[PDB]
Amino acid sequence: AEFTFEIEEHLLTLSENEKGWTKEINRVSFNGAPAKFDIRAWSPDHTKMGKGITLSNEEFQTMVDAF
Amino acid sequence: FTFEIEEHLLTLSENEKGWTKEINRVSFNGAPAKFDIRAWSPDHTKMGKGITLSNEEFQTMVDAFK
Repeated sequence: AEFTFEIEEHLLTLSENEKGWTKEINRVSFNGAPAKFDIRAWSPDHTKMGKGITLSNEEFQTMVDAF
Repeated sequence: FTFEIEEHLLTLSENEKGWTKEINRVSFNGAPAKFDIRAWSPDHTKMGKGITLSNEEFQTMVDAFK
């Protein structure tokens, strides 16, 4: 379909708000591509995805070697 | 809404259209700046999809991988 996604692995929860939504760092596949680092808000059951950013392994490593 | 990039911290990549994916400190609606990762047009007058992280959220993350 116009886009598909899958949380392959959960790495870290950064926070949660009053409504149960969580901000998370996961490994997520989009449109059947190899999973990538993904930072974004998720609903309690993870069926709605909020604003966020997807990072390639190279970028993510850059960020971590950066800071 | 209003917004200002108060500090440019890092560029993660750029595309053929000249747009960049960056980590900045960005103020929204007059609020204290927060960490912000998203795609910016070349002149930074248009942004793409991204997220904003509180100071405690960004620090939570950096600790976990290093």
